[PDB]
Amino acid sequence: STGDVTLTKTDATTKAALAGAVYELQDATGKVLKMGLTTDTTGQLTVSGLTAGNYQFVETKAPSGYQLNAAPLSFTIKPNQTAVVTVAATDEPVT
Amino acid sequence: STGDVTLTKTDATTKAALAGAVYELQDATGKVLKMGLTTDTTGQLTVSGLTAGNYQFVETKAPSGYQLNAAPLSFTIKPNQTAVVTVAATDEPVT
Amino acid sequence: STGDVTLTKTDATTKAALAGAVYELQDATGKVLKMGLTTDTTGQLTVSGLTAGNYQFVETKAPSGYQLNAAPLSFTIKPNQTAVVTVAATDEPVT
Amino acid sequence: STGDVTLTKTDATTKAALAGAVYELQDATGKVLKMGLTTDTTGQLTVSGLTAGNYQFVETKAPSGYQLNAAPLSFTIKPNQTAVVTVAATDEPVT
Amino acid sequence: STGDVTLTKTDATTKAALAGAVYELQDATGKVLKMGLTTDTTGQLTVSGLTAGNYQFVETKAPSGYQLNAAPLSFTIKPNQTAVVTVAATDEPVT
Amino acid sequence: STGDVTLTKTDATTKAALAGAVYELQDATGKVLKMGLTTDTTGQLTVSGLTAGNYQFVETKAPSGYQLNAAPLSFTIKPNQTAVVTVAATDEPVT
Amino acid sequence: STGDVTLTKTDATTKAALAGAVYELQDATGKVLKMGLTTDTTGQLTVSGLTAGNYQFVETKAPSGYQLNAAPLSFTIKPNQTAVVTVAATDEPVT
Amino acid sequence: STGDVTLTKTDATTKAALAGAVYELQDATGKVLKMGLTTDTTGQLTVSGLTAGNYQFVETKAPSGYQLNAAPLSFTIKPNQTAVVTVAATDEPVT
Amino acid sequence: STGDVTLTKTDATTKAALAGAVYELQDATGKVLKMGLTTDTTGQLTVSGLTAGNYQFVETKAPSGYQLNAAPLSFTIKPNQTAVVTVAATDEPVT
Amino acid sequence: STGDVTLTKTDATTKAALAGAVYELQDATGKVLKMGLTTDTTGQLTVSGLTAGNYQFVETKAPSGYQLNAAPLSFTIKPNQTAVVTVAATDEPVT
Amino acid sequence: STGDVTLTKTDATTKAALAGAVYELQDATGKVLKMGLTTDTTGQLTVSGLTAGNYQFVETKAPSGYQLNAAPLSFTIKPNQTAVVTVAATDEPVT
Amino acid sequence: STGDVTLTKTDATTKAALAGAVYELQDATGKVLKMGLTTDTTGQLTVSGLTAGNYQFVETKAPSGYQLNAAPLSFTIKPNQTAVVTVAATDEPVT
Amino acid sequence: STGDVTLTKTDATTKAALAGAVYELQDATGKVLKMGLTTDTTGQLTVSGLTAGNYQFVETKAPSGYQLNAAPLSFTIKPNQTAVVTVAATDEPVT
Amino acid sequence: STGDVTLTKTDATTKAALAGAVYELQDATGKVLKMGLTTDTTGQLTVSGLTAGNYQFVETKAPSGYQLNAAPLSFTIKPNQTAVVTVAATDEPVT
Amino acid sequence: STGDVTLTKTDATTKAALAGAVYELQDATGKVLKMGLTTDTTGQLTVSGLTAGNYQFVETKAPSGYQLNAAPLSFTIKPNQTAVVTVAATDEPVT
Amino acid sequence: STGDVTLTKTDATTKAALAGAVYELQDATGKVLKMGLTTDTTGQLTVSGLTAGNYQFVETKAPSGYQLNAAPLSFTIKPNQTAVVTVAATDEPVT
Amino acid sequence: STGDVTLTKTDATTKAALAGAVYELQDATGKVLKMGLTTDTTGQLTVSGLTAGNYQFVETKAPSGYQLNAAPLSFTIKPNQTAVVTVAATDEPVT
Amino acid sequence: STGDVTLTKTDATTKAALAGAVYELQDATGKVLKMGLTTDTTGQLTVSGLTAGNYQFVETKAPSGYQLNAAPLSFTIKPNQTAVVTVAATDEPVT
Amino acid sequence: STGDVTLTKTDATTKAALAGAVYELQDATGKVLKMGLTTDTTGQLTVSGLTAGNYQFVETKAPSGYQLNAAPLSFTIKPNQTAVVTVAATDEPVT
Amino acid sequence: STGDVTLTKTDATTKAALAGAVYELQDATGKVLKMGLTTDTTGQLTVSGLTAGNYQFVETKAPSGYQLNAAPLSFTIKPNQTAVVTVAATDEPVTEP
Amino acid sequence: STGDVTLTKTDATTKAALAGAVYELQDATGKVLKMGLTTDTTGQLTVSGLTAGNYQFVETKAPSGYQLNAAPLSFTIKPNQTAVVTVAATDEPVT
Repeated sequence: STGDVTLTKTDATTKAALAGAVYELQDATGKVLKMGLTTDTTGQLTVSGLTAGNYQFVETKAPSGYQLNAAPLSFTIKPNQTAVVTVAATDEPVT
Repeated sequence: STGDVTLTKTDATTKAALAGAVYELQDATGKVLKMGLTTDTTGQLTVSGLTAGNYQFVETKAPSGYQLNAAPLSFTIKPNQTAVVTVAATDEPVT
Repeated sequence: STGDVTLTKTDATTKAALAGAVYELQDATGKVLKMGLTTDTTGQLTVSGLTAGNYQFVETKAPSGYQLNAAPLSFTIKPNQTAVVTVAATDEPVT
Repeated sequence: STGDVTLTKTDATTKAALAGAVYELQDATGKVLKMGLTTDTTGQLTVSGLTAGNYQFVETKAPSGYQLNAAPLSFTIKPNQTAVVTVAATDEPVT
Repeated sequence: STGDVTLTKTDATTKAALAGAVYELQDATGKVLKMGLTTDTTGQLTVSGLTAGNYQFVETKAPSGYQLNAAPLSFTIKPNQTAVVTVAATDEPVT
Repeated sequence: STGDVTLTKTDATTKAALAGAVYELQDATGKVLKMGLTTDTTGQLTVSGLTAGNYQFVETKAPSGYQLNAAPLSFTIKPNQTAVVTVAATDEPVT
Repeated sequence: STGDVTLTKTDATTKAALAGAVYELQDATGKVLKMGLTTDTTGQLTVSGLTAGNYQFVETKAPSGYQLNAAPLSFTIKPNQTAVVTVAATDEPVT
Repeated sequence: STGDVTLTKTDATTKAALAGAVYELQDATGKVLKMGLTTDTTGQLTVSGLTAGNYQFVETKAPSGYQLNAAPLSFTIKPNQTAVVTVAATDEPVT
Repeated sequence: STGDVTLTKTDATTKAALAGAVYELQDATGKVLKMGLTTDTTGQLTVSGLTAGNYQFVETKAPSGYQLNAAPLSFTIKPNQTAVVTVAATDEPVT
Repeated sequence: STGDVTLTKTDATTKAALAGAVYELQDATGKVLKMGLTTDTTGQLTVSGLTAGNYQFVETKAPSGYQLNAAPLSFTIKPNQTAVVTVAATDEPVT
Repeated sequence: STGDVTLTKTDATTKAALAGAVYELQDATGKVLKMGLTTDTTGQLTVSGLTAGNYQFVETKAPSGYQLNAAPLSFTIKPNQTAVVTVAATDEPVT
Repeated sequence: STGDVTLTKTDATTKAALAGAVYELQDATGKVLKMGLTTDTTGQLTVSGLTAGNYQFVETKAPSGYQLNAAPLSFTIKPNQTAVVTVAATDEPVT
Repeated sequence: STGDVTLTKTDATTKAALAGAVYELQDATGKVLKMGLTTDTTGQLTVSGLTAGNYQFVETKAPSGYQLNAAPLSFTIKPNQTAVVTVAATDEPVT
Repeated sequence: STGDVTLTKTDATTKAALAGAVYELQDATGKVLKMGLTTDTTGQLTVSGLTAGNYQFVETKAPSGYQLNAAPLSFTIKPNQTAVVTVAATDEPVT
Repeated sequence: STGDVTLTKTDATTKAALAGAVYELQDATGKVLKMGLTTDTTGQLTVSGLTAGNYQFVETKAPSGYQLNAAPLSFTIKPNQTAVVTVAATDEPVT
Repeated sequence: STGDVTLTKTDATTKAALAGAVYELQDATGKVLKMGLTTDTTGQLTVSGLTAGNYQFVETKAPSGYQLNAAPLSFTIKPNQTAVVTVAATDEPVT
Repeated sequence: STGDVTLTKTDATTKAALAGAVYELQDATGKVLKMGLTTDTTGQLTVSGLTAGNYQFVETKAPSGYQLNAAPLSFTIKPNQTAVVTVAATDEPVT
Repeated sequence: STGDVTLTKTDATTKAALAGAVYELQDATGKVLKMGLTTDTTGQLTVSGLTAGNYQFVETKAPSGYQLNAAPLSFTIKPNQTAVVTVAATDEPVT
Repeated sequence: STGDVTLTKTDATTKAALAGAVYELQDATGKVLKMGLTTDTTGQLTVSGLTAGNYQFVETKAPSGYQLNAAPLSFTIKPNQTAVVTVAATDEPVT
Repeated sequence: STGDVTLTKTDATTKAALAGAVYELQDATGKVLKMGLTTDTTGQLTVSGLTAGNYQFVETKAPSGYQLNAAPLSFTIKPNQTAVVTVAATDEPVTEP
Repeated sequence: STGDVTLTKTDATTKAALAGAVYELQDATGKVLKMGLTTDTTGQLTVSGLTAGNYQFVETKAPSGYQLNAAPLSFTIKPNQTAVVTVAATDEPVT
């Protein structure tokens, strides 16, 4: 089958959702598979229909007022996955 | 708060709208954030939900019969912006 | 056979769309054919069903806070036009 | 109490309808009351809600390929008019 | 290819539409092809789907209060006709 | 103004409605204005939008099993008519 | 099986339909079976679902301006009737 | 040309509407034209499409618990009546 | 408070429903309150909204091929009736 | 429990409905509770949702052409009222 | 070809419809073919799609307040029958 | 016949519409016929269905921030009125 | 009892359907009963509601580019017809 | 800028909502601005579109079975109000 | 931001709305910006989406029967206007 | 789970479907579980939602013109059955 | 591109449409491409989406009562064919 | 007339429906008229609109796991068939 | 049966509705039955379907900016209660 | 259980979809089971509800302008298959010598 | 002109469609124009709106269980494309 992943983006200090954070989806080697994935006003983005494997999200643009953190957020889609994989990303306000 | 941008693409000599021009969206450093953005039959493409910041469009494929010009088309999304940012791009016919 | 034209109006400094700019449509000799054409909140106005010929838009009232610039914006409707002709006008903020 | 008027525009040699002819509505003294009235693909334009009075249509732009004829086409809206007034204008090909 | 024709009927002295005028459609030799074509309250009748050829309308009953004028109103449907042919007939009031 | 007329067609001996009776509509001088007017399963046909004047129906084909009777059935549309004119025609069975 | 009957009512001198004429439906012995049957603006009334038999309509109130004529209007509903029975009644204007 | 009449029926002592009162419509000579007209839960019945004339309602069955009063309730439908005629009947409780 | 009554009509020998039987509704003294009540193809007719009282149905025309039997069919509407009163009438075939 | 009241207004000499009569609703002591209640083209006005009690309507403007009669029209809403109370008011034509 | 049957159930003393009476459908030998058939609030039940033959209804539970009477109610479905067979059943109140 | 009236309410110094202005409608003698009539966000209130006569509006509460001006605003509903009567009221800001 | 006929028109050399062929419908003696019957873009025209009898189609205008051929195409409508009657007509290209 | 108020009416002893309580709305000086405002079956009445100011509700008729209490229930509509203002009124049962 | 303006037009002597009055919209220097603005049957015309500024309406054709008065009717659209601006124009009947 | 069964009934000699055959559903011991199951015009009946087990159909009334054959038609519903079980029954015409 | 073909099947004697005639579609060498193509109650069958080429229909079963005629009915689908190709097939009645 | 036929396919040992069995339809001499008829998940296939005649089904591919049995299954479509013809085919599981 | 209760929460100083106040429902001994009941933007919460009994609301969290007051608000649901029970709750602003 | 199959047909030179190519469905021995299966404007035809087995498509008419190639295109429907089987056919453009 | 392309992805050994294969779209020189294009459960992906040119798909992630093969799959979008371009890609199972 295929499976789905949801990322939720927040302000690290208030835990409030952030719209407009931009991510790449990479495979576990770092190869960019999708780009321009952007959080909505609930702080969420979802990618559906991923084949099983090891992936990572990498932030490419932080929301205005926040520091970019390009550290990969790893996740695995399992074979015959029956529930969404759902990862939490946070952003520090700029100094 | 996020903002939107519309690009309108024409034939430089006739000012007629061109479909099928392909663009990247970069940040102001040239980092590619989105790719494959393609004009419709009114010559327009729109990107919605951008966080505030400085951006630029770069043509990656000209419509058939036209010369590619990859010079960046700059624009800024302002915080709390209340109106769409629009930009006009043109293409020289092959000759 | 007729063709359509769209004008898009912006703030020259921000590239943001401006509503409420008023234009005349003139022929190429300056004869006024239509008046009171007013941009909407995307900064656009469209005139449809024009016969082929040489025309020009002339601003008759700038949006509040902008300088009037009545210089003509030329365009041609061609006899077998298959796409809208689509022109970009800008406005300088006052002072 | 108001009345309506329709103008139909043709090629004088083929009697075929012409789109894109542009007209002024004047009162019988020549004062311009409306401008930019444009014929559609059935050759027609209509003005509704006119008060009783003496009026005339004046061509301001002929369809491409046709000669301009600015001779006024007179008509009267009568006080309790129950039928549309409906006038025929023609255009000679150029040369 | 077939084409369409519209006839518009008025009172010659007021230019107002007349309903209830009845017409034959004849070929150019005078052979009657259709009969009983009657104008509506906008003064119009329309025949669609005519093959290319030379035709003429002939009035067979004038609206009540008007003089019958059976003089043929000629028109031509051309091959691959793109626009309706649209003719204007008038009626003089009796005595 | 125009008026309407309805014709109702029966078997003379049973008073039952007959479908498929065919009529001409003529002016009072006998000139054919419409033809092929055919009664429905309630025995009725209606012509609407007639100008005021003197008219007559003439049967051109009787329903199968009935004798043709071409005697004119006279009627008048009055100016500013406010009710349908509604005439009754009968057919004798063949003997 | 049952059958239907329609009565149409006119002014004898103009053949125009009359509304508001009132009728009884009787059997052929004169026994009243229904009363108050009133013509509409097309001069019509209809009775549906009658068993086979011999019947007659008898006017009980003529429309205003017209003379009452109570002579029975006979008709028969036949056992396997396939078409509506339709009868024509007329009224003379008062002197 | 026809008019409408409404009758409203009440308990004379409480002015409350009564359902189920039964009435004849007669002409002004007493001839019965309609019977069985029955009031609804708002106390009302309506007869529409009456020709101009002099009429009267006669109670034929009072609501249970009420005394029958067959005194005629007169009304007139006028030739070009523009408003409903609307009459009030009352009923006395028994004892 | 009012009540409803349904009459069902059959062929006495087959118990099959009969359409087109005509009935009067009388009060218990024999006064006719409604006439022309006609059974449908399920052999039924219903009178609704009757005030409480003693009533009777009287056949006024039997369906074609059946013998008339005018003997009254009594029923009572009760003051706080909560169900339809529902009576069965039969008809004998002729000869 | 609340109840409803309907007033019906007529011309006393023709029994025709009058629109535009204006009424106050007062309690039985004369205290005004509602004002401006105006009859419609059926001559009616309705107040719903009244608590049980003793009330009266008082006319405050008679229809044009009619004499004002401010005499109170009394009515009572009873507890657990099951039927609308429905009163009849008349107006004499002036002079 | 199949046919339908309706049973209508009343209180013998009031002729009011009874809901909730329960019936078996037997063939004419008394063999039970269907059971549990229950009257609705109009006192009716219908069995559709019966092959031609001789049948009988037998009450198996009387409505509450009524005596059970299991005497068969006979009926026949005829081949090609065109009308519903109806039967009337009654119930004696307990006393 | 009845007529309608519309009142439009502005700030005297800006001509901008005011909501929430409250008015009485009085007859020409000052008798209050309706009260509590309140302007909407377009500054308008409409009363429909008035009988012909002489009336006046009297402000009873000015919009917050404005001075109350109780001077009557007179108007007339004419018989067979064909257009709304439409009056303009203004309010001075508090100083 | 009436019947329908469908005529299908083609180019004799290609068997492709032709639009705009014009036909008269005559009875078997040549008397014209309908005229102006025109084929559509599937080459079809249908006449419905014909009484039983013998008829013939006679071309009165061939499609542009084809030769007129007025030879009759005969057909019979039978009583109680259950299937549409069909005829095929061809047209030779002009030489 | 206007605001809304909701009044909720109850039986003081049970706290159950009461329908049919009638209120005036006054300004803070007691001037009557609206009358006839009646509570519904949830005990509620709402007035919307009030301009800012101080008001009071004054009962003018208590629900049947309750004592009238005309003491004012005061409230303030503030400028730029964002929430409905609410008041609770109670009614004592009569003794 | 933009704002709207509505003009209402009346007969000065009756305060009745007038249709068919024609206006120009000018800037406050008198430059014509729109023409042909025509009042509807409520006497209204509306212009929407104007930028902030000073404007004036100038009548160009009075309704039939009324005197032209070309005096400018001034108004201002303010920068953050929240309500429609509404102006009242009147017309004197001809002598 | 549960499973479904369909029985199809035919005339043994023509293989045509028979409506109106009546069946019992029994368990494999002969205990009657359902009765009155009747074939429709496609000769079919279906029972859904049967628990797994051994069952049999037994005909209780053959269609009119056919011989009853009460021989059981056995079938099994299996656990986790994934397709309908679907049995064929035939009927011999009577001698 | 592709094209479509419609076959129409008749009784050769009556020209009545026949349902149920069965055809193969073959190429012009006789190779079978489709089989089982069956005419409907308008006597028609259509094959859509055929590539250009030379084809033939061959009857494989005539309707009951008609003789089989397997003679090929040729037709050609042309490249960029714009109209349906039709063919007329016929059947001799059996004797 | 035409008729329909349904075939139902089962596993001979379980009587369960089988999907995916493929059949030819032949006439009774073995000539193949249709091929590829495939059973659905209820085990059924249906051919409609067959003309009267003698036919047979022949299995061309058994469902996976079952033995092919090409023995013809005969059936006849009669003239004026009123019911679907329904045949039962079975399959033996492979050993 | 059951009954419903609605609580309305205000700011005690302004009487403005407050959202977000949180309540327990307890029986009259203090036992907690429901918790987390939260007022909406009309200041309301409703509990439906309560059995008869004595209850109390207890505030567990006041809206931000207000002081908690945990005093119980008693109410009783009566057997066969017919109207909603309401209670008014209020909150002191913080200082 | 049954399975579906889709065939897509192209011009071999341009890879454009071709409408109007006609196919037979055969079993793996060559027995014709269905005929007349015609590609649509996206070049596709689909057969659904096939029992598990070994099958083959055989072109019977190539689109106009192309050469017929009746070489069988083999495919297998598996028991309980869960995805459509989807085969690609192509056609050489012609010209007569 | 723009054109469309469809890619279909299978398992090379079974020819079964594969979901979740991911592709780049590159121009003919290898320049990446779009990325992240993923096949669905029919094995397909489609890109629309491509300008004329030469492109290639390159696999970036194979479905789980399959070997990545990044060899380009080339295609041409022609000007004025009238048919979709299709390409077939296969994947080998991992060893």
